[PDB]
Amino acid sequence: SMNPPPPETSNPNKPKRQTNQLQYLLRVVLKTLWKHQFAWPFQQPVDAVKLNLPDYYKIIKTPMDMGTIKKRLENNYYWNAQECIQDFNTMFTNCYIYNKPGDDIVLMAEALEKLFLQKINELPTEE
Ligand SMILES: Nc1nc(-c2cc(Br)cc3ccoc23)c2nc[nH]c2n1
Repeated sequence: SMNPPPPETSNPNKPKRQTNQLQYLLRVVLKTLWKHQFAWPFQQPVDAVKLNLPDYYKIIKTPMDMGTIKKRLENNYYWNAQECIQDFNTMFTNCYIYNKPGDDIVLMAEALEKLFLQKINELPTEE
């Protein structure tokens, strides 16, 4: 029933890079999903106490959300595109694992995921 600490968004000894792919992940991918009418349940970590989801963190062991991804991108937390891409996939997958097929939250994740795929399809070549 209690909330874990959020995922890490700062770590001084973690290696990191600023790259055209990671810039595309922020400027195009994150920006496009963030603005969407279904973005709101995905803009911060799930609060299991406020939402009354006491099982959430007994089921979801690698939590992820766009608030976390946004801070990672803004704070140049990543080494490569694939790390960031994995965070999005974890976010969508957790939603489908926890929630009941057909629930509104699943339909919202599905709309964001469709856009995500369309945008990562055009991930630019590394420079
Ligand atoms: N059942 C459920 N609710 C939510 C969810 C619902 C509501 Br109202 C507001 C917020 C803000 C973070 O989370 C929210 C989820 N966000 C991601 N997966 C979620 N699964």
